[PDB]
Amino acid sequence: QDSLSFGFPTFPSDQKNLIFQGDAQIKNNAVQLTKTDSNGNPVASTVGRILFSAQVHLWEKSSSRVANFQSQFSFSLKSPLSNGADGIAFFIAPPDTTIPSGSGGGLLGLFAPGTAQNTSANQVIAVEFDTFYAQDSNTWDPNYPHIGIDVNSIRSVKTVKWDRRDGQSLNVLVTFNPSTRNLDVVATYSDGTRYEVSYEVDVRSVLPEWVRVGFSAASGEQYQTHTLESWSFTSTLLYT
Amino acid sequence: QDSLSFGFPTFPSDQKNLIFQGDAQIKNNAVQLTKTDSNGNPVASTVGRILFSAQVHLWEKSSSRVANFQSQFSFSLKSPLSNGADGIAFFIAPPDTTIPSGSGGGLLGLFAPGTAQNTSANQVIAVEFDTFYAQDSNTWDPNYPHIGIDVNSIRSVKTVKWDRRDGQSLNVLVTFNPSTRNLDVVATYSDGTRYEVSYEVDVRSVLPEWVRVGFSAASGEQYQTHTLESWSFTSTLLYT
Ligand SMILES: OC[C@H]1O[C@H](O[C@@H]2[C@H](O)[C@@H](OC[C@H]3O[C@@H](O)[C@@H](O)[C@@H](O)[C@@H]3O)O[C@H](CO[C@H]3O[C@H](CO)[C@@H](O)[C@H](O)[C@@H]3O[C@H]3O[C@H](CO)[C@@H](O)[C@H](O)[C@@H]3O)[C@H]2O)[C@@H](O)[C@@H](O)[C@@H]1O
Ligand SMILES: [Ca+2]
Ligand SMILES: [Ca+2]
Ligand SMILES: [Mn+2]
Ligand SMILES: [Mn+2]
Repeated sequence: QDSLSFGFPTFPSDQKNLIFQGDAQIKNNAVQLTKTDSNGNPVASTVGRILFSAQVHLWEKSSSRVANFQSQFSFSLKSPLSNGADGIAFFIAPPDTTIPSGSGGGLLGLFAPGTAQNTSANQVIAVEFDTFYAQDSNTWDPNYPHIGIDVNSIRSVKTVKWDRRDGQSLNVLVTFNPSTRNLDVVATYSDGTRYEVSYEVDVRSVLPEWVRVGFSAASGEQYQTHTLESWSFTSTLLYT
Repeated sequence: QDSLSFGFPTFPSDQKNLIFQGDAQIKNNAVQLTKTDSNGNPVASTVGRILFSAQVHLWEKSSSRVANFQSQFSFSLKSPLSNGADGIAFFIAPPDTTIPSGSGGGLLGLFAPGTAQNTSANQVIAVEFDTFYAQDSNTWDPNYPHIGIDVNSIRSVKTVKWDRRDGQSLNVLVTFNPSTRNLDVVATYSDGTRYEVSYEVDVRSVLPEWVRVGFSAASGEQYQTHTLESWSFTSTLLYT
């Protein structure tokens, strides 16, 4: 289909169109990407991702069209620790994507250690909300919590300072305009605090024509819950 | 998802989200539900169907919600003969639905011979565009071409006389309003010739909460091409 759209105002336990990977699972009308104990408390060493089952037609070679898409979502992070890790990410990847071996912790369940920073060995675009930046383990991160745009590498092509607020929902709008090739990210807290970051990227030289969209999260030695509360997505092919 | 929407202005050959069953296949940016020979002509004894891969949440018991949906599509029938058979149908059925044994010809690939008229044995709602009605084989049909609403039986609960026009596209709009429970069908040829048939049906009593939507067509001894040219669909769960 040239256009596809779907919305999850909440996440009831009875799902049919979501592909669960790793420890991801639904609890209390929300997606808990990372594992939690019986008390609903976050645990270490966990990775989880979800993907919408239907494939998205991102671009079409034969007709010179590229999709205009928008992803609006809401999530909250919670941890009794002062340094909850590692973060959650909205990503776009080939349809057959699976959790890479050893992609836990700072790799956010998106990259394999061996090629995490090799832009030539990956095919993924992701917007990360990264809360762990210890300069000794996450050597690629700026020294502070941040929102980053990742293009085939865990080392963001760009970041902006971000404030982690325990138990508060962050509303995010990610959009791509094929005309300007601008990928824009706008995130806000309920008090109006706003964050914005934009990047120009030709998705055609990074991803195949058909892809799957979803979320990924992980916790290494430090942990926190990564709760996806809502998500709506829309995509339509346009001439360029 | 509470809401799902997709649109196929045309049908390029590289499909990812369509389930092809029987003889259905893509040709010339359109879906040929029934088999055709090399030079593109219709052949006898052929059944074919397609379903969108993502499951549609038709109703949710926990919230007492039912989806309002709208399916828009156009198709054309072509046949060297003037007695083209057997027809095309838009249908909604459980997710695991498959072509029943011996459902060719007048059964349109939707019902099994032994239970075609047993309502309590089927789970399907379909809008049929029936062009063959010989009373010896299709004993359940009115004596003329027609559009019918089928609820668990090949014997339509409601029909309207219809005119088959070889090689001309029929634009169809099917809508279900959960508030009134009316399933409305509006079909028109480009010259404005309009056909309307409606029926009140409580979908919760006929189909499971999650379903799949698609098209089915077949030809027995008599034949014609069943070309699905475009298809748009949208459903949203609502409180009544
Ligand atoms: O150095 C100060 C920082 O300490 C804390 O962070 C540590 C640190 O960055 C580094 O320390 C390595 C070792 O240090 C020793 O002193 C002991 O503390 C050892 O236990 C410790 O292993 O790395 C630590 C481990 O990093 C993992 O966890 C982080 C946070 O979740 C991830 O971002 C990393 O990617 C990494 O995860 C990987 O390894 C895990 C197993 O070790 C595995 O489970 C994952 O799947 C993944 O492969 C780190 O905790 C902390 O207090 C900082 O705030 C402080 O600045
Ligand atoms: Ca990090
Ligand atoms: Ca018939
Ligand atoms: Mn980062
Ligand atoms: Mn009939």
